[PDB]
Amino acid sequence: SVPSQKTYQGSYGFRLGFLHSGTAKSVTCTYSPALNKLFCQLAKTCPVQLWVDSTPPPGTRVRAMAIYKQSQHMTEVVRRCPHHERCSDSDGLAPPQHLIRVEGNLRAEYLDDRNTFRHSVVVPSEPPEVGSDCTTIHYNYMCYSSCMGGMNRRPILTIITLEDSSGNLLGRDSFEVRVCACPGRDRRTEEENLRKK
Ligand SMILES: CNCc1ccc2c(c1)c1ccc(Br)cc1n2CC(F)(F)F
Ligand SMILES: [Zn+2]
Repeated sequence: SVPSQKTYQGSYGFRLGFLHSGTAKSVTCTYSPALNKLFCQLAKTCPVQLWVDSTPPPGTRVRAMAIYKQSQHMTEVVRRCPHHERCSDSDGLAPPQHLIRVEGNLRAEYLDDRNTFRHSVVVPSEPPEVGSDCTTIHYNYMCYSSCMGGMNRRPILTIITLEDSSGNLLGRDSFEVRVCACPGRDRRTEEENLRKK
């Protein structure tokens, strides 16, 4: 009923990385290591780095899925709100109900799980470009955390899984997400609250 969120590096040493984008009022995506939390504007590019210590086999894939963070909501499928699922903003590949999209990857596949009804987006895993030490996937979040009838102010986590060609688990990592109008201010506010507590 609930996908695992346990961090698991696995045989290949899989883990995520994030850029250091700062907290200026104009920032569109920013990651807080102290909160393990990404703050981003609606439908803006969120770069997520994929790091491994050793090379996984051909056919390895990378899946992203959102779940509610609070235990009393974990069994509810995270989906776009009644407004955004109808707003005709599809990219030609993502179903309009899906919160998480991958940008700029024609091999992205979108799954509606036939048993759990949860949504996810999966891409073939690829090595870095020549000159780079990690692979970057660009995600978009297609509703605000506040959207009524959707996330409705409830915090979510994104779970990133490294999978073999059958979908078996090779590695797992995760981070909280807030989709909001002013990620820089909200990151500063939440980090201050953490320090005060
Ligand atoms: C030192 N490691 C460089 C590196 C980084 C990331 C790498 C790879 C190598 C690599 C090699 C083959 C395949 Br298939 C995917 C690969 N990825 C992406 C991910 F998601 F698996 F991490
Ligand atoms: Zn919405």
